Amino acid sequence: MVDAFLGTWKLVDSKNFDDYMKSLGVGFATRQVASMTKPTTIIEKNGDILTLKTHSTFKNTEISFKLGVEFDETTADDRKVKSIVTLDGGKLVHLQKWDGQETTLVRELIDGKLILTLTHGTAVCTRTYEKEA
Ligand SMILES: CCCCCC/C=C/CCCCCCCCCC(=O)O
Repeated sequence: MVDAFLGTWKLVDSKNFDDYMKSLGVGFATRQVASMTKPTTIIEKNGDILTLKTHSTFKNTEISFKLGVEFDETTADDRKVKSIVTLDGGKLVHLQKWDGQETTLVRELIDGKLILTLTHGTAVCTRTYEKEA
């Protein structure tokens, strides 16, 4: 049941995103621009196929996936990963695997805000998105 996540969301807070990017090996110039970027995330469904768009003035991505079915993904920072997205404890959990590394991108709804928690290595980044009408 992912319906409450659907819609258009805009970034309104970010904590520790530089640490997360640095942990992934993102270069300093990309981190600089990324630290000042406010993406718009659009989450749509057609049956159990979700499409998650992330749009910004810097990088854009789009993925489509069936919940619970692995898919290939090429991330905004150009990692080629094996991914799966599932609903777990009411949270939309996106796991990426590559070269034996793992990162999770976890989305949950708290007081009407979408909280995205990004974990890689020890780095834990929390980004907050609010719904656009
Ligand atoms: C498409 C926009 C990507 C996030 C902002 C620009 C950063 C680019 C390089 C680092 C990418 C790291 C993995 C993706 C993080 C997504 C964050 C988010 O959706 O808020």
